Amino acid sequence: DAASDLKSRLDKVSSFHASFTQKVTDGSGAAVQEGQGDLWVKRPNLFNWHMTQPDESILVSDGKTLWFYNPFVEQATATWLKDATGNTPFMLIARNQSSDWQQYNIKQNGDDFVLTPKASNGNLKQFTINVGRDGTIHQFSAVEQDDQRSSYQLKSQQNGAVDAAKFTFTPPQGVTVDDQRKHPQFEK
Ligand SMILES: CCCCCCCCCCCCCCCC(=O)N[C@H](CSC[C@H](COC(=O)CCCCCCCCCCCCCCC)OC(=O)CCCCCCCCCCCCCCC)C(N)=O
Repeated sequence: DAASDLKSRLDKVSSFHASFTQKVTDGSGAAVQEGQGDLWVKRPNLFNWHMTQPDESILVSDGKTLWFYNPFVEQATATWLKDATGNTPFMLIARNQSSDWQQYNIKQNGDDFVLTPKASNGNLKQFTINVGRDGTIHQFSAVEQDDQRSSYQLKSQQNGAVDAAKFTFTPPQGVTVDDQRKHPQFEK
């Protein structure tokens, strides 16, 4: 079925580097943003996403901490990865328990798959992925409630082209750090 076919394809890949092009389209049909950069990924939950143009930004997951680094304003935020990837198909990679796949209705047209959550209250209501029978990922998208779609076209996929340093982040000299992992709050 679509689910088994999609899992069988993604199962072929463990790590890669790829370059990406991003297109954000609003439901109006206007492409409201375009960008490019590099992605390194390593199972189960490690990634380094670096948007180089137009507005530089770095997301690094060591599998527990997600760092967001804006080099333009020299600000880095440390968050828990689990707080950013919840209610997405991230768990299909990071955990890959059979019942995780059962959260989504998955439909196939060739190398194109569409994942629709069955019982989510989240903002993301659709995912798409184009992945060849060899596990090469060509495209991915996510759709928000207002129909804003964030789409990624991957090129130059190279499996195994990652080192462990890509998945570690130490704030550079002079970078302001907001560590949201660590003043207690009074409530009515
Ligand atoms: C499909 C089958 C299973 C694959 C599942 C992958 C799920 C990816 C979700 C990533 C979580 C988002 C973290 C950003 C925080 C955020 O800002 N949240 C919300 C965002 S709301 C709007 C939108 C929504 O965000 C996105 O969907 C980003 C998509 C970009 C990734 C495209 C490459 C595809 C790679 C798939 C690889 C499979 C692995 C194969 C084997 C290794 O935001 C954006 O597009 C901008 C943010 C881009 C930053 C993405 C970098 C994460 C790449 C993670 C890929 C690693 C996958 C597993 C690791 C082994 C918010 N702002 O509230």
